[PDB]
Amino acid sequence: LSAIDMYGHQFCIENLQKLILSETSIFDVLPNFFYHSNQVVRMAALEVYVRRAYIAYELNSVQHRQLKDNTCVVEFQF
Amino acid sequence: RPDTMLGVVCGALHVADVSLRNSVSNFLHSLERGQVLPAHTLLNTVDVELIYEGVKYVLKVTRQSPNSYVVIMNGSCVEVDVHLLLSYDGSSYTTYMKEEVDRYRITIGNKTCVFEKEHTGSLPRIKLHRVFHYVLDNLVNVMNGYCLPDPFFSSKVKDWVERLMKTLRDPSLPLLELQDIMTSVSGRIPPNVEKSIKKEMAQYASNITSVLCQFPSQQIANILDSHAATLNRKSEREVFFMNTQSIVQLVQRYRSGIRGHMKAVVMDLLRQYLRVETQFQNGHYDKCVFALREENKSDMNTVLNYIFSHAQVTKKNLLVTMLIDQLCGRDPTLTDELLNILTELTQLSKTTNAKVALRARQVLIASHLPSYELRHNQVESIFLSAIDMYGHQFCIENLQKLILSETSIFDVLPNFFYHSNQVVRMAALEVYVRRAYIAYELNSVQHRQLKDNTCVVEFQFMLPTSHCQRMGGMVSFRTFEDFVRIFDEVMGCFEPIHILNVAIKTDCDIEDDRLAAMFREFTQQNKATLVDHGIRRLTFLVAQFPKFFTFRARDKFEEDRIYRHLEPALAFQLELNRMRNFDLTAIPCANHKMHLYLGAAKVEVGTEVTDYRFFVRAIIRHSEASFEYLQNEGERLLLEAMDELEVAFNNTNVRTDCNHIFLNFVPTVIMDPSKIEESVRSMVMRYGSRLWKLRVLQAELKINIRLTPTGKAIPIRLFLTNESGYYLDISLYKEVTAQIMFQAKQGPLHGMLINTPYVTK
Repeated sequence: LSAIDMYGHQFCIENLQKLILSETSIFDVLPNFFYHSNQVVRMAALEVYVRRAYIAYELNSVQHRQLKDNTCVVEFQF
Repeated sequence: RPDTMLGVVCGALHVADVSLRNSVSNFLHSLERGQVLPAHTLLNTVDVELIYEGVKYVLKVTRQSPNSYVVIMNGSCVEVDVHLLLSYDGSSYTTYMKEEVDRYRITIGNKTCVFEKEHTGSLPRIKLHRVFHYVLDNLVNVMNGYCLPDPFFSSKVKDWVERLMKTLRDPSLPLLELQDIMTSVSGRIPPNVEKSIKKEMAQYASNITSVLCQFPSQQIANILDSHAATLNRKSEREVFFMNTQSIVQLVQRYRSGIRGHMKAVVMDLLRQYLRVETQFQNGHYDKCVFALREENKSDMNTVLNYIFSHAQVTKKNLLVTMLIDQLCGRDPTLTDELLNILTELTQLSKTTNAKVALRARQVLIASHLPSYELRHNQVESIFLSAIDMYGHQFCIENLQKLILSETSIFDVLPNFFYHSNQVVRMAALEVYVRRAYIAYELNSVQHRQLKDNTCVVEFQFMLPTSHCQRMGGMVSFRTFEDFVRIFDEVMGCFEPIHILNVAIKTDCDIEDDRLAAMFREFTQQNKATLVDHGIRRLTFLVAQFPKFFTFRARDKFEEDRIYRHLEPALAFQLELNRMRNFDLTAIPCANHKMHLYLGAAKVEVGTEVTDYRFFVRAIIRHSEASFEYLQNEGERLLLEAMDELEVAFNNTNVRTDCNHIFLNFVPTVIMDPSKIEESVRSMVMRYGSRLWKLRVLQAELKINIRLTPTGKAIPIRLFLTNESGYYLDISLYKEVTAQIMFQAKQGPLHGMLINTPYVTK
């Protein structure tokens, strides 16, 4: 929460590298917030989960959509 | 041979220096002869006007500090110092002066230059240890009351004071002064005491920036104390004497900290000012000068610096307020010795010494309760904490504590409806809505949410007879530019029946003219707003009381002047229709609470206006204590207001006679009516001649008060009545129901309703 911009950028790629080269497993609490009330923590947490899923394959594009109001969407492309 | 501008310099300050000292010697004539000369004759300012080659040189010269003389070109300031020794830009020079009846003849060594006496420019002719000592001493010579060369002071001291206070908090001071002093008395030295001092200055230096760093005062003193203990019998101790003193007064300042100084130096300096100008005031200038004269009849020079000082009291006096003010920047738990001086300070009894007293009280209360940006941090807590932060978002009971807040909260709350958490965003923002249009009835409000960068609120209400239904829009924004590029969605998602107020940031600045003029010219450049089915109203709200920018025109003139800095739904309650038989011009003014209008009696085409009254209309909500506080704030407002009304005279003059004061007290005190009547008596009585110069004859207040036995707030429109003469009538009524009704004694013009337009002669 400290790291995240919480502007539209939400550019924590270096912190994302701490997430992806974490000795510590972060599937524990991360789920507790990727459904928090906070559009930013939603977006960030959810796509990092994607990335942590498909670390094996090559991801060439991922865009979040945000529809009607109550749905948070991430896009995969690989 | 010489350089012209040097010529002007050495001219101006040679004639000056001679004249200034002579003026002193003229005083010494008068003082041996027991003559009470007017202060002015001591002649700081020396006005030399010297035309070389057609261009006149226009000058004044004011001695600024015992070393320092200031040459003033058309209100410029260049500072040199003397003893004949001259100090200039480059170096030290030698000048000789021949003066004539009407020519000014300067010889600079073997060289002569001659000027006849028969524009706009300034000269650029221009570490913490000396910046400190130097600047402090210069200001205390300034501020013992010498006088002042130009306007720049009210700025100059402000910068100066921050360098002092700031370099005085900086705990590298004792280091910089104990380095520099113990280096400059490095010899004559006993190494026990030298290895002690040099070690411990060095690890004050190493241990500075520690959380727990205090000066080792007791330690240095004790070492000195023990080997003074064994040098005591000796009586070969005058080297030791001048090191044990040079060390003991430096260490003596530093036991109680940087606020060892903030107490000591400023408190003393305060009593310096205090004592001087308190002995100064006991009756009137002449008689007081004879009592001053006679307490020290033989000499008058210390007194003359005193007399010289109270000529420019307000300079001293304002800056005294500055000093206390930033002291109160760090007061909140001060001390007995100080509060003692403060109760001494309240007794001060003269028109000139009128700020310090109000300062004494304002300090003593704001001491009891913070009301500035630090408590803006406290409100950060109250507001954000008070929010519920869910789809509930219910804080209606808290909204009534906002609406029954002793503290006025239209000030800081606007600063928060653009924070960064969308639910609390929503909550805080709608509470702002509710607090804007609480006057009319709101029957529907939907939060909107657009694209990503705009938060929109909707209003839904109707007209209670102001002049059927309408909606509204609020938007929270970061810069005006974005506002004009995010233009297209605000009217994108919008008889115009919409109210539109837009919140912007960027904290408007010096260019008020081009500022709002630009804003208005946003409307006239793009009437595109008009093309989108028209907008009833456009208020731009710029945050910091946020400065409002009222643009009323569905089909009207671009920009509204009576209500600038104000929102007209809540503003209407200043019953401003009670002067429709008048022509009033909104003048922008400090104390912006206080909107003062100059009134010309509105008449029909058949006739030309007969009345020309100054109106000053305020609004009151500045946060037993409250009632007295109310009075004190009123007094402060009165002095600023009379500054403003002075500007009003200068700007436009019509020589008003029966000036009006309109006061809307929005707090809710608990008090009795007749001690209120004595208190206001004491106020109005306390101020005498000043009232008669402006010849203010009419004052109106209202004030909601309550009584905690009922805990029930009633309004009491008190109207004040005073005519020619200092004879004063207080009119108290009651407000009775449906159009409210003044009902009492017997008072002339007893019983009428409230929206009574003002009688025109």
